[PDB]
Amino acid sequence: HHWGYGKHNGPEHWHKDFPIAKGERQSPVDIDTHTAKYDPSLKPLSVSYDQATSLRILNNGHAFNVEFDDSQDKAVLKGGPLDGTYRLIQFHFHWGSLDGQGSEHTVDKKKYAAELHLVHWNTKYGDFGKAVQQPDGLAVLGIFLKVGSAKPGLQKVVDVLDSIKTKGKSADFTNFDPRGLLPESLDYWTYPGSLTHPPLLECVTWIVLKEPISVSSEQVLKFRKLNFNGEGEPEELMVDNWRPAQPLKNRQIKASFK
Ligand code: MMC
Ligand SMILES: [Zn+2]
Repeated sequence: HHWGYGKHNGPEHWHKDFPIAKGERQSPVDIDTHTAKYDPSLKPLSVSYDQATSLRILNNGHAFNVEFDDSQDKAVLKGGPLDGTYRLIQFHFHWGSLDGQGSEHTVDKKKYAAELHLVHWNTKYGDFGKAVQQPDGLAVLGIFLKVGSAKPGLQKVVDVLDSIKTKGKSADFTNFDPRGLLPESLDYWTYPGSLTHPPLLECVTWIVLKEPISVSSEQVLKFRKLNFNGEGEPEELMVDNWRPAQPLKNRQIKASFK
């Protein structure tokens, strides 16, 4: 029927409706740290989130998205492997039913408790919808979440989750600063990939940060209380909304460090 993360509509079934699922540049992948090539030509990342304008938080049925105003160069990503400016449109997470799983990318087969994705689109294309028709249309910054100490900057998000429990619900969510979700270091791995959920479009340049952020058990716990289902429907907890690692194929992962 329509795609999800269950037994009957899960990742293994996506290819039926979205044949690119078996494409040549699918994401996520396992990052093999000993086979990743250090590239000294890689420039440092430039994250300018000082002028970020968050607007709303939404449960879309597969995750919760925090949305930002992208009508101007307010919160952008540039540098690293990118050419041009990329504006932040939204961020969301992928998590598991247990602490031992939840991330999409893996590092030497290690899975984290969750993974944050800050989605950006290439301003040369004018809008999001056109950027997804290009091979260099999007840039996604991926950050790993491990369970440990609480992340202060994540608390405002955790707290509004009750008001967007079910699919389709949304809440006003202004003045949220995403600078609070970045680790100390900006060292990364980069490779050409795709969106990790349908439509699985191969428009992404992935930037995966080496350093994870810590969140408390209680913070991850509140994520696990969301619902995939709409209000008034039988309850299905939003957990395991992650896609397994795909074959690297004809690709090379580059490292900005050694
Ligand atoms: C090609 Hg997107
Ligand atoms: Zn994602």
